[PDB]
Amino acid sequence: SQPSTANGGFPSVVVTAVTATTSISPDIESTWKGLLAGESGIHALEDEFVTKWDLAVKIGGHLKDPVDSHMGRLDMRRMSYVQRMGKLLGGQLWESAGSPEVDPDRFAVVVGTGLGGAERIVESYDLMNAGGPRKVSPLAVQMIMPNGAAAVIGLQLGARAGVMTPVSACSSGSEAIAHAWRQIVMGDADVAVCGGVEGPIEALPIAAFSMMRAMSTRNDEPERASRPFDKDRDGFVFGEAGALMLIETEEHAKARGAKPLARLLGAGITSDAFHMVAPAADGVRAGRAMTRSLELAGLSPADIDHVNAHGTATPIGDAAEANAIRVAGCDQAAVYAPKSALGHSIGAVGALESVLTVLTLRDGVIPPTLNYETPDPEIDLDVVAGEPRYGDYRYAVNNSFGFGGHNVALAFGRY
Amino acid sequence: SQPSTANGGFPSVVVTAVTATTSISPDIESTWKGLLAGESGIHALEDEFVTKWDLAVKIGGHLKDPVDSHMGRLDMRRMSYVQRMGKLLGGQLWESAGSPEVDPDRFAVVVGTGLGGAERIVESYDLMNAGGPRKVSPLAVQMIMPNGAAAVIGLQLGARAGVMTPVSACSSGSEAIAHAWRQIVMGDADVAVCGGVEGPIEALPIAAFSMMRAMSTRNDEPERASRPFDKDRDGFVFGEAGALMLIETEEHAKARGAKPLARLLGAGITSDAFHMVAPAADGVRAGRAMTRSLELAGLSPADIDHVNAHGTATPIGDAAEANAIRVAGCDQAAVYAPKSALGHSIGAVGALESVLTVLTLRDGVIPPTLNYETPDPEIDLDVVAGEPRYGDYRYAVNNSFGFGGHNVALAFGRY
Ligand SMILES: O=S(=O)(CCCC(F)(F)F)Nc1ccc2cnccc2c1
Ligand SMILES: O=S(=O)(CCCC(F)(F)F)Nc1ccc2cnccc2c1
Ligand code: NA
Ligand code: NA
Repeated sequence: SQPSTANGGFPSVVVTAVTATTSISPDIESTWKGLLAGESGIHALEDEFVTKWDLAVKIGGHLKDPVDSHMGRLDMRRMSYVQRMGKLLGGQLWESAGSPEVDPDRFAVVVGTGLGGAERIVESYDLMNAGGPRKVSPLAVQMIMPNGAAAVIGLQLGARAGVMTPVSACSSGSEAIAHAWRQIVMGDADVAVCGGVEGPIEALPIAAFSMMRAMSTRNDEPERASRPFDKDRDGFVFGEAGALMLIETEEHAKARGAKPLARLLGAGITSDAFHMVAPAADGVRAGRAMTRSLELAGLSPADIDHVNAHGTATPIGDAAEANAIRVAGCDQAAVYAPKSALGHSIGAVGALESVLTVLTLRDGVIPPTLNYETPDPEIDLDVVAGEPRYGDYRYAVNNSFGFGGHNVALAFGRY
Repeated sequence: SQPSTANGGFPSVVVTAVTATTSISPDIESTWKGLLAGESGIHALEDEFVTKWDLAVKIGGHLKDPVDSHMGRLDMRRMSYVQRMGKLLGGQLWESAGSPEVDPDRFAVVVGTGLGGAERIVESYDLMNAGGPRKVSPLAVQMIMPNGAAAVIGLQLGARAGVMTPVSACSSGSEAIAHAWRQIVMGDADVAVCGGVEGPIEALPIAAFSMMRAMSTRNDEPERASRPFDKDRDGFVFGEAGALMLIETEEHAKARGAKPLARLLGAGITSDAFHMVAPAADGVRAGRAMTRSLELAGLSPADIDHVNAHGTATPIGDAAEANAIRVAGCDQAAVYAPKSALGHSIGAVGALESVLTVLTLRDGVIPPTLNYETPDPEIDLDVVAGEPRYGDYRYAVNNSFGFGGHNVALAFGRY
C-alpha cells in the first residue's frame, strides 16, 4: 500500500501562481496568447558577435524584454545574469501571488540553472590577468556559485525551509519543480517558489553547442528552423527564457484564498547510463521517468490526456522521445512541442514548459506545434499543429531530458 | 503519526563502503589513522602561481596523490578535472564494495560539486578569442556542465534510477548524501553512490575567496593556520578533497553480504535567508537543519553523542555554528572540526566530513581538532582537542553550512 496523491499518501499540492519571461513576451499570459495565435519568438540574430565570428548559427530568440533593462547600477554590480533574471522573476511571481505573508520557516526555493554565473568567472579571470589578485571583486564568489540564483530568490522572499539548485542541463528546470514537490510532500515546507533561469544567447554558447552539431543551421528562415517531430528537422534553436511557479499544499492555498491554476500530482527522475549527451534510442528509462510520475500521482497511462514533449528538434532526440512516450503507454495523448515556437532555454526550459502544461490544463487548450508540415514516417504521435486544440485535458505529463542522460517527468492535473 | 526511521516509516539505509582522496592520503583508512595520530595535510604551497601573483595566502593542502597521475592522454583531453576525480573515486568505491552486481534500474548517483568544469570555460573562452568558434571542443558542454561529474560516475557504474547534482557551495557534498537518502526512502532506488568532488587549489580560487577576507593568512606555520573554534582563528585553509560513499537499504545490504560501516538515519535541509556569504548570527535555521535531521531519524537531541561541525575557522562562521548547536540542543556532544587537519574542500567537504562521521561511529573514536589552544567564550562547546577522544558514540550529526545560507544536517547511527 505505497503512498500516492490519489490515495492521500502525499498531501495535495497545487500551483497558485506562475511567471515567465520569454522570446515572445515578458508576460506569461501574453506569451500564452501569442503561442495560441501561432506566433514564434525565433528571429535572425542582429547581435554584432554573429557577424564578428561568422558563426554557423545566426538565429535564436532573445527575450522580448531584456532582463537588464529593469536593473539599476547597484544590481548590475552585485549579481550575475541568472541572479538578475531570478530577482526579476522572483518579484513578479510574489506580486502575481498577492504578495502573501507566509511562514518563512515553511517556505522553500528550488531553482535550477544550466551553468551559473559563468560570465563572472571570465570577467574575474580577465581582471586578474590585467591587474592582479586584488582586481577580483570580493563579490566574485557569491555571483559565480551556481546556487546564486536560488540564494538571491530565497533571500529576496525570505525562504528559510531550504534553498536548492539541482543541475542536470536541459532537465534542471523540471528537476527543480520535482524537488520542490518532494520538499512539500515529505513535510519540510508547505509553500515553494520553484523553476529555472538561464543565461542569454552569446558567441561562446553558440560556438560550444554548434560544435556538438545539435543545433539547426536553417538560417534562411528563422521562424521555421525549430521542427520537432518533422522529417526535415536539423537540431534545436536557442530561445532565451526564465520561469518560476508558486506551489503550496491545497490546505495552505485555501487558508489564504489563493485560487489554484492546477495540481502537481507526482514527479519522476531516472537516468540512461548510455551517453553523456545523446539519449538512449529505446526511450525505456525516459518512459519509466513518466511511469514513475504516474505511480506517485496514482494515475494510470490511460488517464494522460496530454504530453508536453521535450521536442528538442534533434533527429535522434525526437526518435528517442517517441519511443519513451510509447514505453510509458501515453502515445494516445495529444502532444505539444513548445520548443517549436519558444526554442530551447536549457536550464529554464523544463520550468517554462511546466508553466505551459499548467495553463494547458487551466484553459483546456494546447497551442499548435509550429513547423510540423511533413510528419516523420518513423514517429506516430498525435502532435497538435495548425490551430489550438480545445480539449478536456484532466491530466498531463511534462517531459525534460538533460545532457548526461537525465530524465525528469512531472505529473500535472486540472483543478 | 509521522514516518521516522526509528518507527519503521522509512526503510533502514546503511553505509556499506566509503572512499576519499585527501591531502593526508589517497587511501581513506590511511587518512583516518593520520587524523587520530594528529597529522595535518596543510603544507606551504610550492606552486609557481603563489610567487607570480604574490598571493596573501601561501598555505594549502594539495592531494597527497594527484588525480591526473592516474589519467591517460585521452581522459585529460576528454574530461574536466572534477569528472576525472569522479571517475577515479567511482572505480575505487566500486572495488572497495566488492564490485557488486546491482539492478541498474534501482541504482542512483547523487554527487554534488561547488563550481563544475570551470577551467574548460576559460580555456574555451581563450581558444575562441585566439582562433574563432571552430577552436572550441565538441566536448566543451559535457566537460563544463556541473552535472558532468555525476553523469560520468553514473555512466561508469550504470546508475539508471536517477543521476542528480545539488549545488549549495560548501554544503554540496552533504546535500548530495541527503538527496540520495531521499531517493531511497521515497522508493526510487535501493542503492546509491553519493558524495562530492571539487577542483584543485589555484590562483583565481585563492584571489576570489581571499578578497572576501574568508581565508587564513598564517603562512609562517602552515600546519597551525586552520583553527576552528579557537580564539586566534583568522579564516579557512584550502584542503583539496573528493569523497564518495555507497549507501543502500539494510535489506539490499544483507542480501549481497555487504558489511555496514554505519546507518544513515535522517537528513535536514534549511536556509538562513539572511545574507549571501554571512551565516545568520543566531544559528536558529542552521540548528533547525540539525533538528529536522533528528525528527526524520526519530531521535531526540539528548540521544546525540557526537557532532562533526562545519568548523571553517572563520570568526563569524564558528560563532554562528556554536549558536546553531545550542538551538539544536546538541551542545552536550563531543565536537570535531576536521578542517583543522584536512582544510576546506568546498563541494567535497560535506561528503568527506560525512565519511569521517561514519568512521567515528564505526571505531568509537573522535580525532583531535588540531590547533585548538585558546577556548573562545563565544564558543561554549566540548571541542575534542589534544588526544583522540574514545567512547560509545551511538548517534552523530554531520553539519555543513554553504555560502548563500544553505544548511545541511545528516543524522548518522552506529551499526
Ligand atoms: O547554456 S548557456 O550557455 C546559454 C543558453 C542560451 C539560451 F538557451 F538562450 F538560454 N547558459 C549561459 C549561462 C550563463 C551565461 C552568462 N553570460 C552569457 C551567457 C551565458 C549562458
Ligand atoms: O572552489 S574552487 O574554486 C577551489 C577548490 C577548493 C579546494 F578544493 F578546496 F581546494 N573550485 C574549483 C573547481 C574547478 C577547478 C578547475 N581548475 C582549477 C581550479 C578549480 C577550482
Ligand atoms: Na516538455
Ligand atoms: Na562537518
